[PDB]
Amino acid sequence: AAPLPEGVSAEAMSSALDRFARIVGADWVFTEDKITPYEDPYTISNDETEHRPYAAVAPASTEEVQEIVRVANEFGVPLWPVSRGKNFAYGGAAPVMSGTVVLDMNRMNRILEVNEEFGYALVEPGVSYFELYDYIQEKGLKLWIDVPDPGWGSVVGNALDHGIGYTPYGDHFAMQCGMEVVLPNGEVVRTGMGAMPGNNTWQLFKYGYGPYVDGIFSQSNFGVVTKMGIWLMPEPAGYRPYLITFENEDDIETVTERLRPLKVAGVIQNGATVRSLVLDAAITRTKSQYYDGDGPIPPSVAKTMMADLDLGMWNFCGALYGPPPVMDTLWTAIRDSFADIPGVKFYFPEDRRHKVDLLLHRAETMKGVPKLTEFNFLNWDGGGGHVGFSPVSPITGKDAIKQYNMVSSRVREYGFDYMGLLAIGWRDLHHVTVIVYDKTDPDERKKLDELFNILVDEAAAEGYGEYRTHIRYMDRIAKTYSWNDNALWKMHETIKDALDPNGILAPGKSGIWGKNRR
Amino acid sequence: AAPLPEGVSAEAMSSALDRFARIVGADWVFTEDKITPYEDPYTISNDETEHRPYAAVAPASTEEVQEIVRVANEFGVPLWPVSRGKNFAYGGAAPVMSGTVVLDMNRMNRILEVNEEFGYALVEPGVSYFELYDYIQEKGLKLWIDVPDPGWGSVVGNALDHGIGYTPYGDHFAMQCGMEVVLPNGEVVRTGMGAMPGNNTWQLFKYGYGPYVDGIFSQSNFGVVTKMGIWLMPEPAGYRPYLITFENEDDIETVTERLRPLKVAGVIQNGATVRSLVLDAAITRTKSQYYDGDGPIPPSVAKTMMADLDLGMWNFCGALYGPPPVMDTLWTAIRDSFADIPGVKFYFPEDRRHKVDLLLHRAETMKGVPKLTEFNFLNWDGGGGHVGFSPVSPITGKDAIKQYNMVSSRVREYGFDYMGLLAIGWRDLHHVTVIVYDKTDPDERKKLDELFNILVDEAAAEGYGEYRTHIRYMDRIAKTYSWNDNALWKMHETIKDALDPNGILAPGKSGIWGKNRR
Ligand SMILES: Cc1cc2nc3c(=O)[nH]c(=O)nc-3n(C[C@H](O)[C@H](O)[C@H](O)COP(=O)(O)OP(=O)(O)OC[C@H]3O[C@@H](n4cnc5c(N)ncnc54)[C@H](O)[C@@H]3O)c2cc1C
Ligand SMILES: Cc1cc2nc3c(=O)[nH]c(=O)nc-3n(C[C@H](O)[C@H](O)[C@H](O)COP(=O)(O)OP(=O)(O)OC[C@H]3O[C@@H](n4cnc5c(N)ncnc54)[C@H](O)[C@@H]3O)c2cc1C
Repeated sequence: AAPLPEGVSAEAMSSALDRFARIVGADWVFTEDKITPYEDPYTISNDETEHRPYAAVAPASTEEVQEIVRVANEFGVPLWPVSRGKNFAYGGAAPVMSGTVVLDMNRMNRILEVNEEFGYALVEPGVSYFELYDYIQEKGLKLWIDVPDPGWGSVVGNALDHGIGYTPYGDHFAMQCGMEVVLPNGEVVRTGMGAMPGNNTWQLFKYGYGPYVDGIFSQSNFGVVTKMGIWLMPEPAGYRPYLITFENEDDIETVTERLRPLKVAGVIQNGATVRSLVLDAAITRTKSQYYDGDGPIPPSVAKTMMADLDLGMWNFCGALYGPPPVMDTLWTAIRDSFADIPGVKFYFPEDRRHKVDLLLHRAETMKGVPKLTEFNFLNWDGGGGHVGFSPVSPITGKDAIKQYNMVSSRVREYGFDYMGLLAIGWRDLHHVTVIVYDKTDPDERKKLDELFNILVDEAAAEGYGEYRTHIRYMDRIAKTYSWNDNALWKMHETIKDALDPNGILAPGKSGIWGKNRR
Repeated sequence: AAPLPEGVSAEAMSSALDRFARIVGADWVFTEDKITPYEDPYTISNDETEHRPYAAVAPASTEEVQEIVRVANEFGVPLWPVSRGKNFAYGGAAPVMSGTVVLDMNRMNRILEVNEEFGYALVEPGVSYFELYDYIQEKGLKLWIDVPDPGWGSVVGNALDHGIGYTPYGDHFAMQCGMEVVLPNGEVVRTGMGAMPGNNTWQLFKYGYGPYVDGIFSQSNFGVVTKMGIWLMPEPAGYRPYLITFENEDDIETVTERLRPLKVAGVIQNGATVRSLVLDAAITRTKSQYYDGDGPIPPSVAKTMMADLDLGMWNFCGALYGPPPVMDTLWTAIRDSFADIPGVKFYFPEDRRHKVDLLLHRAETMKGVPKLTEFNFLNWDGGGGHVGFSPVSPITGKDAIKQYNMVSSRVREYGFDYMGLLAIGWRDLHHVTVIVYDKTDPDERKKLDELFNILVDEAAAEGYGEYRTHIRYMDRIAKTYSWNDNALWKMHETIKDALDPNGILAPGKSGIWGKNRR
C-alpha cells in the first residue's frame, strides 16, 4: 500500500477523500483492493513504493472536475489526470510521484459531435478509439479515424501525449483543434474559436485570436482537459496497403536515403515504418517456436524466420490513398526508388501466401481500424512488459545505421532481442527501440533499467533526444533538453507556479515540479 | 511629437535611452524626426496622441536584445518588438500604447541555414521574403518559399502574426518549427529539439519534449523571437495555375458549397481565394473610367467592368501542383465541381487576353515568387490607406452569401466600395473585407472607424470572430472572445504576469495588458 505524499498529513488526505466523495458520490472514489488496475502493469522499479497511487476519484462532468480541483487546492492534495489510463509502456495509469490521487475520466466518454461534411469530432476523455470508430460505423459516416496499434486508449489522452498512428492523420495532436481545459485554480476555459460565444468554428480553425496555447496542455500538468476536437480524414476514394522487404541488415542505410525525398515531399502519404525482422515476425510467432536458448536469436534462425514468413531483415509497410490514377503514380515513384536494391521484394496483400500475416494486420491500422490482437511483440519472449526508446534524428542513411548499430549491440549484449523500427513522420526520423522483458523477475528489471539509461545517454551524445517516455524516466528525459542551464524548463516552472501555485496537478509530469516540491 | 508612457518619468526614459545606446551604439537609437518611419503609414485615429512611439532601438544580435530587455525591466520602459515592421494594414511598425519604444530587429537579418534535403530554413527576424527567395536562387536550391501578396515583409514577423500565403505551405505559423526566444526577463530559450545541445533536428520536429509552447510567442507579448525555423515546400514536378469566374453575385453561395468537400479532402492543394470584381478592378483600373459620381459604383457599371477586365462577379484562382498525371486527375475533379453553374468560365494563363491580369499576377504568388508591381489600391479613388476585416466562419454557401450581404450593404452605406474575398485554408472560410480609403482625410477616417466597429460587432454577434487585426482594434477583437466572462484572456493575463511581471513587452498586443496597466 502506498505512502502519503510529503506535505499531506493523514487528516488533510482523508478530509479531501470525503469531500471528493460528496462531489462525485461515494461509489466513484476508489481505495484499497480497488486501486490495483491503476498501478503500472509493466513495473521497472524494484523499490515497490515508487509510482503508487493513493486513491482514484472518478468524476462524470466538467463541473465536478472543477470542485475536485478546488478541494485539491484547499487541502494541498495533488491529482494525476488520465483520460483512460491505457498508457502502457509509459506507466499506464500510475503517477510519477507516490501518493498523488488519480483523477480518472473514463466516465466522461460522451462523443459530443461528429461532423461528416467538415470532417471532425468533438469528444470527451473517456471516448476510446473503439467507441469513436463504432459510432462512425453505426451512423455510416464516411470518415476515418487515426489509430494506435493495438488501438487501446483515449482519442484525447493519446493525442495529449503526442501519440501517433498510421494514416495521413498520424500526428494526433497536429490534428487537434479546440479544447476545453479546467485550470489548476478550478476555472474553465475554451481555446481557439471556442472562446467566441455562438461560434460554429471551434473545430474548424485552430488559432482563434492571439497567443496559441493548445500545445501547453499537451505532455503537461498545466490543466485538465475535459473536451477536445480532432480533425478526421474523409473516406478516400481508394486504398492500397503494401509491404517492401529487404534481405540485408545493412540495407537500412540506403533505404533511409531513398525514403527521405519521398517523405519530405509528401509522396508517401502516411508515416513510413521500416521494421526489423523480429519486431514484425512477432506479430504472428513467438521466440520459443524458432529458438530455445535464453539469449537473442542467432543469424541462422533469422534466415529461417525470413524464408518461412516472407519477411526481410527490414520491412517497410506503407499505404497509398485517394483515386487509382493517383495511387498508380505514387506507386510508380515509390517502387522505382527501391527496385535496384539486391534482394528487394514488393508485396500487395494478395501476394501474401499466409492468411495470418504482417501486411494483413498492418493494413487494418493503415486504414484507421482499431484492432486488439492478443498476439503482438509482448508475447515474443513468453510475455511480460515493454518499454520503448523513440528519439529524434535527421532522415539519413548514416543516422539510421548508426542508431541501429549502437542499440542492437547493447540490447543483444544484455540478452534481449533487437526489436527496432525506423519511423518517419514528415521531416523527422525516429529509431524506435522496443525491449520486451519479464516484469516479474527483479534481475531482468535491473538489466532493463540500466540498458535503458545507457541508450538514452549514448543517443543524447549523438544529438538524438526522446519525445515521449515512461513516468519513471520523465525527469531523465527533461534533463536532456538542457541548453543554457535548463532555460526551457525554467520557463515551464515559471508557468507552472502561475497556473498551479499550490502544485496539485500531476507533479513531475514531463519533469515539471512546481516551487513547493522543487 | 509624442508623450511618455504613464508611470515613466523623463529621468527613467532618459537613462534607459543612454544604456540602450551603450548596448547597441549611439547611431542605432532613434528619436526626434527619425521616428517618422515607425508611425502607422495608414492612420485611422483622428486623435494625434495615440499609437505614437517614443523612440526606436535597433539591436545587432540576440544578446544585445537580451541586454536591452534587462535595462527595460529596471527602468519600467516598454518595448514594441518588430521584425521588419512592414505590417502595413495592421498599423505597421507602431505600438498600441504611445510612449512604447520600438524594438526594431531589422538589422538582425542573417539567413542562418537553408537546407535542401530536409526542406527548411533558419532565419533571423530581419530576413525579408525577398532576401530568402534570392538566397535560395543564388544557391540553386530546389525549394519554394510561401509569400504574401505583395511580399515586402518578414518571414518571421508575418508568421508570428498568423500570416497566410498562396501555396500549400500557405499557413505560415503552421509551417514554423523551432525558435529562439528572449523572455520578458532577459533570459533566452530554445524550443523543440533546440533545447537539446548538439541536436541536428531543431527544424525537423516541432514538439521536442513536454509542453508545446511555440504558439504562445505568436500574436503575443510573451517574448521576443530572435530565431525561427520554417519548413519549405520542395520544388514540385509540375505547376498549373487556373482561374474560374462566376457571372452572378449570388453564385458565391453554391460555389462555397462546392469548395467545402474539395478543400477538406485536400483536392484543392493550396488556399482557395474567391475575389469580388471590384477588389481586382481597383488594383488594375480607376473608378472614373467606369463611373463619374462621388458615391459607390451602381449595379449598372458592373456588367461593363466585367467585359472590360474579362472577370466575373466572383473570381476563384488556385493552382494544381504535382506530376502532370496527378494534376489532370485533380483538375477533372475541380472543373466537374463547377461545370454546371450558369455563366461559369474556365481560364488557364494563355487564355488571358490581358497580360496585366489577376491570373498571371497570381500565378507568381501561388508558386512562391514575391513581387512588387507599380499597382495597388490607389488610383481607384485617390485612396492610399487600407484596412482588412477577416473573420472565421464555416465553409457554407449560407455563411458566405450571408457575410457578403452583411458587409457590402454596410460598406456601401458608409461610402466605400464593396471589395471582398472568400478564402478557405483547410476547414476555415473567411470572408475578407478590404476597405480602401483616404489616410489624409479626417472625415473619411472617422467614417472608417464607425464602419469597422459595426462590422466587428455584427460578425461577432453571429459567431464569426477575427484572427488578425490592426493595432487600433486589438482590445475590441479580444473582447469578442468572451466565453465564461473572458476566461481565456484571464488565463493569458495570468501567463503575462508570470513571464512579464514589470510589463515591458508590447503592452496591448492582442489585448494583453498585465498587472501594472489593468
Ligand atoms: C504494444 C503497444 C503498442 C503501442 N502502439 C502505439 C502506437 O502505435 N501509437 C501510439 O501512439 N502509442 C502506442 N502505444 C502506447 C499507448 O498504449 C497508446 O498510446 C494508448 O492508446 C494511449 O493511452 P491513453 O489513450 O489511455 O492515454 P492516457 O493514459 O489516458 O493519457 C496519457 C497521459 O497524458 C496525460 N493526460 C491524458 N489525458 C489527460 C487529460 N484529459 N488531461 C490532462 N492530462 C491528460 C496524463 O499525464 C496521462 O498519463 C503502444 C503501447 C503498447 C503497449
Ligand atoms: C496591400 C497589402 C497586401 C497584403 N497582403 C498580405 C498577404 O497576402 N498575406 C499576409 O499574410 N499579409 C498580407 N498583408 C499584411 C502585411 O503587409 C504582411 O503580413 C507583412 O508580411 C507583415 O509585415 P512584417 O513581416 O514586417 O511584420 P512585422 O510588423 O515585423 O510583425 C507583425 C507583428 O508581429 C509581432 N512581432 C514581429 N516580430 C516579432 C518578434 N521577433 N517577436 C515578437 N513579436 C514579433 C509584433 O506584434 C508585430 O506588430 C498585406 C498588407 C497590405 C498593405
